[PDB]
Amino acid sequence: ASPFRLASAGEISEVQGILRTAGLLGPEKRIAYLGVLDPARGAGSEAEDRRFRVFIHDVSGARPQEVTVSVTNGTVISAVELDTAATGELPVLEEEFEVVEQLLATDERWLKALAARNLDVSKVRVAPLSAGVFEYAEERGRRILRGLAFVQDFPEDSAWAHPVDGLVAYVDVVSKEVTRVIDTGVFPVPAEHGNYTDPELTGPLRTTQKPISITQPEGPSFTVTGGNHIEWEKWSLDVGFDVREGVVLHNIAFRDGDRLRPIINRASIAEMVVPYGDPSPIRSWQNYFDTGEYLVGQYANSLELGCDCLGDITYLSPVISDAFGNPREIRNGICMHEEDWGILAKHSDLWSGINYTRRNRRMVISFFTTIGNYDYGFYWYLYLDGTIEFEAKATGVVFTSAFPEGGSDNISQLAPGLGAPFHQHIFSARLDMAIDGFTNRVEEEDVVRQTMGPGNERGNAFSRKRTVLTRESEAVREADARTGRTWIISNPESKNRLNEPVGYKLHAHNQPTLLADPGSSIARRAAFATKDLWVTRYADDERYPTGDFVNQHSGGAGLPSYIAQDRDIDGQDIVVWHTFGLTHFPRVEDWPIMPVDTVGFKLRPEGFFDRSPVLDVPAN
Amino acid sequence: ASPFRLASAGEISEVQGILRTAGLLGPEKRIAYLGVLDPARGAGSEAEDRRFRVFIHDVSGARPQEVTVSVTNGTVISAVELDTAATGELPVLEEEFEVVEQLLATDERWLKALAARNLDVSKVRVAPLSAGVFEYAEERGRRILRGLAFVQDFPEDSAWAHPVDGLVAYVDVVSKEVTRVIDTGVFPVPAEHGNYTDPELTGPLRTTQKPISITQPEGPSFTVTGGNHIEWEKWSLDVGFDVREGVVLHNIAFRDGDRLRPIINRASIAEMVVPYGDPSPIRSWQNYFDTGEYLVGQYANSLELGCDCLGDITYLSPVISDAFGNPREIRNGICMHEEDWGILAKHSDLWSGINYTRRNRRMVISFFTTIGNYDYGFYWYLYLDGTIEFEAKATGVVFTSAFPEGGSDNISQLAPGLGAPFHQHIFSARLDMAIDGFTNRVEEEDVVRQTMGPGNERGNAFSRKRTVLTRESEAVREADARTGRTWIISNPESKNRLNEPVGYKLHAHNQPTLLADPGSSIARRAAFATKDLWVTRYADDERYPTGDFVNQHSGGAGLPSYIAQDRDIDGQDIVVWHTFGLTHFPRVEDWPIMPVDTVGFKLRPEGFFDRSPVLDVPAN
Ligand SMILES: [Cu+2]
Ligand SMILES: [Cu+2]
Ligand code: NA
Ligand code: NA
Repeated sequence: ASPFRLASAGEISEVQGILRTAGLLGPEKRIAYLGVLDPARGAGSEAEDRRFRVFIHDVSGARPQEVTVSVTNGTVISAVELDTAATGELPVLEEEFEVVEQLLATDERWLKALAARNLDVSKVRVAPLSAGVFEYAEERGRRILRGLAFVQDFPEDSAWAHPVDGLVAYVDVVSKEVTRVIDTGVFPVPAEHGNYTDPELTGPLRTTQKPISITQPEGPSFTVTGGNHIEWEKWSLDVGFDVREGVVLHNIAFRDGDRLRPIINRASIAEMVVPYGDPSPIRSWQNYFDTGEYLVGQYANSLELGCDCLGDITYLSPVISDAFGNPREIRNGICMHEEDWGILAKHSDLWSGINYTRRNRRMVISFFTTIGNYDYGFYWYLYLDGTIEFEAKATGVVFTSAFPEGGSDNISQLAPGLGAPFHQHIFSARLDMAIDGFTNRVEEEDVVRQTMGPGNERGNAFSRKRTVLTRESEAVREADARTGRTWIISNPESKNRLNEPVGYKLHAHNQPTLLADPGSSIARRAAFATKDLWVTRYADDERYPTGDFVNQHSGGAGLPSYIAQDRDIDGQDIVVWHTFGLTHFPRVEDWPIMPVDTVGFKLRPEGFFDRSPVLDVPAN
Repeated sequence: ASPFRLASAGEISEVQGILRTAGLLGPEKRIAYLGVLDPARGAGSEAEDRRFRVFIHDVSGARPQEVTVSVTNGTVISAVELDTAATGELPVLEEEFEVVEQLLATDERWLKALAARNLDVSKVRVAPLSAGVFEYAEERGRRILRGLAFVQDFPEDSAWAHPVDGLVAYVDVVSKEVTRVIDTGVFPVPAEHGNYTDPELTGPLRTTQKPISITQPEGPSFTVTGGNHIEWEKWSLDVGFDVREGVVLHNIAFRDGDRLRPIINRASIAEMVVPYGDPSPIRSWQNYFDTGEYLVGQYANSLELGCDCLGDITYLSPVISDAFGNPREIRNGICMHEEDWGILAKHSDLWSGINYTRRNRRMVISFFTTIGNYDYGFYWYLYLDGTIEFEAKATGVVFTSAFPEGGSDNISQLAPGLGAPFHQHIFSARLDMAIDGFTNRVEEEDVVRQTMGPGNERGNAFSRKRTVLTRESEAVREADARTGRTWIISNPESKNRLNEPVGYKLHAHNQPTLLADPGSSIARRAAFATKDLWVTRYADDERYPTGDFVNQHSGGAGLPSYIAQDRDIDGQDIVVWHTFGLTHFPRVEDWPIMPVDTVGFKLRPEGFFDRSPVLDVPAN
């Protein structure tokens, strides 16, 4: 009966039927985005109203629509025509991926460029790359993809080994026209293959790895009810899935004695951007919003047992809409398991003679997605001791270019003639906070050093300070690792037994934020990425740090627009947006396929509990 | 036959016999430190000379000696009387732990203080705490411990719940005198118990945890030969153990094709300090050098199977000397196992149709030690992809005090009337580098932001810069998280296939360094802890960042003295010393026993290999 249950195939089919009946889903219409909406605030009292949000594209050139449907009542709640030049283009459609290569294949400028390089058009793959917003006035209001070319020598070849540098094309994917072909000159196409399953490159496979078997002979310690409600070691939550955000966690709460205590109302990765740092005109426009432009959830992998996820795994198989509104299942798209996590607590006491050891565990909820060359794993962890953690795992194949003769300040060499432009992968976690309920505030906590003198004669004292963020205008914060800066979310109306407000402390990794010049297109479009932490007052339409329509959308929406409202956030329903990312100067070791690298953040209880919450964990 | 084998019981007994025969180990002598020395540089050509270093204390008040013995040849190599007032007191002896309480029990000032607080002397435990160097001239040249008191209500009671604040004593443990008793006034002794095995506090133990079974049905993938030589998934190393440093890794190398390539010659935690930040005179002198003053290795726990270490574990049982030179085995004191580590690399390629997934693993070498209230785990990890990582796990019981009425800027409240003074746990990892051999250099690498303008018209470019550290005077470096600062150790004479020097990149956690005022005693004694990274030219007598004798030893030795030599470190035999630590403002959740918290660092290959080193890892 949960209003947070996953969308069923039946609900998606019903949205399709409702849209059809209403005249909104004729033969030229395509669903670019479809997702369930969360229940409104205080709606637990009322009966269920399952609502779905839909972005509908029109392949005949007509304007797209944003539509909200009540699947419960069989009605269209709202439907509005979008002016994309103003508010943004809809997300890239999967069916458009192939169109760039297809159109370019009969374009005389493209063919001339390929001929200059002695490349067979039949062997030239073209990546369908988001366009962003630059100096090309004709693109405003048009659905444009840009194309970069890679040679594929045979069907099983890794085309990433063979970038065609000095060449880029721009394509209007609706009118099916090539708007521009830019050829700045030939570069050698790197010749070495990158086929990581070819025995010639791998050499003889290791025979040294003996098996590791992870089993749970009594099954797992968590239960799943209502399709997606998890209960595990005092934790309770609902595992949602959205085609844009991927796995979304709802109603994270911890059962402390008798009382179910909320911690986080909703946790998601609300955006992720991959800005490239190569000033070549062939690539200087490249910034991929995997979440906002491409919808990462939709490309979630089916995860194979004992391979992607090891141990006793329980899977969810989320259902999404295809381009026509038919349900499609992502089989085994979400892994859920618990795993051992080393020592939890240990003390061997001389005076009492008592030796004590307890083991830790974490609940793991994950998925893995692929967009082009990139593959990302998104992992949420809940620990016995109350810690909540997110980790992103980045792998795949590095996006390549030529490596310039005589080197580059903005590109790494991976193989002879083969380059990897510098880039970042930057995430925004949106944490709709509910520390013991919705009345929350955030404080920035810094370590405070003290001077040797009166009151500190030996010069050993140190302290800390906390600054409450009272209004949104003062809640745009940067990291300070040197001073141990963290942020505490607390509930000023809920005190622990020591009469202190209950709280959770956010620990960041303090990685560099967005490096681009502040006057760049990307600094405006990914404004969120320029600062480590933002706090907003909750609003049901403030979902993404980049706004609803990111594709070919200038600044104007998202977090900078939300915080201009300068709302009170001191003991209110608030949302924390944490920016965190990797800055990648590719190494030779990343080629021809990249070993996982990670980034993340965690939140630990900070006087939330009245003592350790893991005193009741048993021995052995 | 390895010259890096663990010390055997026979060798320790033989050192005892050699010392006895030489007149150096009569009945008033005690061994404060005994360890094997590493072979000298280029000594692989010559026959084995196993040498042992010994610090010998004399309980009758005579001066201690530093002695080097050749167990191979049955000789004393050198023996020198120490002037402790100058060079430092020997490490605290285990037999001295009990002496502080024992002496204080019949001291009329101590008894008067306890009587004022209505405390039974029979129930008052006294912690034997290192003294440091402050304003007390009479302590110079004397072995002093300071005593802080805790009430133990019954034999199995956790005395840490009941600190006796306002009271401290100083004791000369050789002459067996109480030098000073300071009573600044009564504080309430906190009354609540902290007995984490008492059902009244734990409540009913959870019955919800189902078993997790980790087995290896064909045994582990690593081999152990010569007692302590490990071979695992291309890695080779020797696992040493020293009573001061604990687990020491030697000869870390990676077999790349045919060639065994050195990476790190020796890795250890060469010091660890716990400075306290409470300006009360009762505690303002508290700084515990667990490694240098107490010798952490000697208190290594015996680790129980399926409990401290889970899975298919191979143990080492290192042998150490007792106070009289007899061998004593630390049974199951070192755990060795491999464990699964999630996804190593993954890509699902649209164009080629090939889907590829490989699992990661790490080799784990660990031990756990206990000193008083503190328990620390030291973990070294080697990963398939060439990454080397260290992690410290801090747990135990927090060191307590009274919590002052009306609060404190330097102390946390844990329970009614119960305080936890702020402190840090700061480690020094000494990495005797050997990237493809001994000719190494270090560069500091920062991200470089670029301005929008000519050559960067879209304001997207970013870069990096590397600064070679050429001499020791310029090799004292601080973190800069905001600019993504790392340090690369490379070999300028060994290039990869792309003609770039092979290297490894050190990634720090960028936690705060030593917070104490720069004019404090602790800032001078733990100078290493004030900066994140030091690089020295290798010398066989430069072992610890705090010098050989840390106990009651002022500034004058250690890293600041080593780098004054201003030696060339640009393509030379060099040593990196990385400071890293935790800054602990104790939380209510840390009481009555602390959940593990962690800190560490890692090194990743940076063009060391000619491509990914894990292409030959098999499927599933
Ligand atoms: Cu990357
Ligand atoms: Cu601590
Ligand atoms: Na909220
Ligand atoms: Na070295």
